[PDB]
Amino acid sequence: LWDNVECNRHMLSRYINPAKLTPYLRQCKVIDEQDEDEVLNANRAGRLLDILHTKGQRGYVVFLESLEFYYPELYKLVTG
Amino acid sequence: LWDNVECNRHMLSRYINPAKLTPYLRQCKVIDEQDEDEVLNANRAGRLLDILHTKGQRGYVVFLESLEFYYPELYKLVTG
Repeated sequence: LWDNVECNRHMLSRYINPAKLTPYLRQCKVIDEQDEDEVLNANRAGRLLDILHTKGQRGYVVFLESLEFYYPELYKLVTG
Repeated sequence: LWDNVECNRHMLSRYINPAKLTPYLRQCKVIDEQDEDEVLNANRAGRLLDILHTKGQRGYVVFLESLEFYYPELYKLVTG
């Protein structure tokens, strides 16, 4: 069920601003400060998803919560 | 319907040499040499796909052929 986000790899990267998300992910200890700069200052969105696919269910749950909040319409697009 | 390619996007990237596909692709007349060395003279293959997206359905069709040809196992997963 990570294959939700993965189908939508293309368009998300196209619409989402990663910078808005990563804070809440930093907070929820899904990612650390190294991954936030690594995303932000290593298109950079694809990087974020890349690293999130490494994080299992805990990752997905949180990302989706952030995706819902800042990107509600896109999120519907992803979720069924 | 880019979906078969674009759901397997993460795993297609990790297992393709764009160098094997480009000359085929150019010659098919779907991409041009600017495209070829834009991609090549560089998920350095994410770009290849992204570019093909830009061509729509002919892009899709012809990308699928090159898998039928050069990564026949990848072709398999992609077509089911």
